[PDB]
Amino acid sequence: AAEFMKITILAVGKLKEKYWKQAIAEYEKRLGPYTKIDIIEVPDEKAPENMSDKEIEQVKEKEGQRILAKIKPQSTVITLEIQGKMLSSEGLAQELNQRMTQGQSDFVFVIGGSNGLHKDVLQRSNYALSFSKMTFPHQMMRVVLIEQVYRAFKIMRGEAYHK
Amino acid sequence: AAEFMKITILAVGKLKEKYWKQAIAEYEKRLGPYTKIDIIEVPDEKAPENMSDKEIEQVKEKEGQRILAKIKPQSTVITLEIQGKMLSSEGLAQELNQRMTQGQSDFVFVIGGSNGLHKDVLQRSNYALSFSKMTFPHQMMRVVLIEQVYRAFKIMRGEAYHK
Ligand SMILES: C[S@@+](CC[C@H](N)C(=O)[O-])C[C@H]1O[C@@H](n2cnc3c(N)ncnc32)[C@H](O)[C@@H]1O
Ligand SMILES: C[S@@+](CC[C@H](N)C(=O)[O-])C[C@H]1O[C@@H](n2cnc3c(N)ncnc32)[C@H](O)[C@@H]1O
Repeated sequence: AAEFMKITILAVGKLKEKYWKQAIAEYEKRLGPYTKIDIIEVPDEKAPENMSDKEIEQVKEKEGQRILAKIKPQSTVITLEIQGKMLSSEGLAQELNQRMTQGQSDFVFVIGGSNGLHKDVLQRSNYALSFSKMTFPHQMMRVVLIEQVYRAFKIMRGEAYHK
Repeated sequence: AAEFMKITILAVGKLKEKYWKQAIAEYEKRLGPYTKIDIIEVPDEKAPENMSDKEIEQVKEKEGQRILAKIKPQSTVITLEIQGKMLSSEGLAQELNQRMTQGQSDFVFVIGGSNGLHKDVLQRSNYALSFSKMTFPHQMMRVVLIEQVYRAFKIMRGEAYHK
């Protein structure tokens, strides 16, 4: 218990709108006293409309190589996958708290680019996490995720906010 | 087919952050050419932390009376409920398109305040829609919803955006 948790949001591409940036800064600020959190962005390939199957795969492969070069073998990797496992807000806090009680302290949340994640990234994942059956765009998704991490930490500390 | 669809987002409370306001204005602008959309806000009760069961109920009842006074008997009411039915993005477009083909053109999406929705509002609902098992705060939820309505209309028109 001599260590605070470490949360990394590892995402593909930069945010393009000032309002998403402002939302993320506010949740980073709110999460500051509870965990070290940092956001790491890696280059996104250009994503035209209707590319071939081949081209989609190559985009995911290039982005995947960048994502994997930023991940250490000992980190607990949680990949955001539409078709991953669904958890309630109390369920996400339970899963992180359980892993923390088990000694895990370095969590890396991974967000794919517009075409999703390469099989090698999905294979390295220690937990596939779905936020919904719906498809969220990657910029907004980053905000939704950090707000939910904020929520999970309030629940874990048993502090008011989740109504 | 002499009419465009009408989308109303009926929510409790005003937005407090300029960045959520900016996000909503951008999606309203993008949706403009495809549907009439408008956002109607009704007063939110104060929501302290840990109120009694009784007090929570009374908050939902007051907000519910305001919400129901803005709803017409012929509108198709879709209530956002964490425990409602889950749909994928293609599923939400299918449900709206199906209803439109059946003659429905006035859709009212309802977002509760921090404590959720009163039973009378939930009873008037023609469809309980869940966006996730997780709990989203009401301000962010409004953004997530309008982005998804934007997405459903692009899918329904068979126009690129959903990758
Ligand atoms: C536009 S989405 C991916 C669409 C792609 N067709 C797929 O099937 O993954 C971009 C990234 O955002 C994240 N994301 C979007 N919606 C999500 C959801 N409902 N649950 C978990 N992650 C989601 C995922 O990490 C995804 O790689
Ligand atoms: C903080 S939430 C409600 C929490 C309350 N304990 C409940 O059980 O409804 C405020 C409003 O946002 C909307 N909302 C939040 N998360 C949602 C989700 N995952 N799916 C559908 N609606 C949601 C709902 O309309 C809800 O009334």
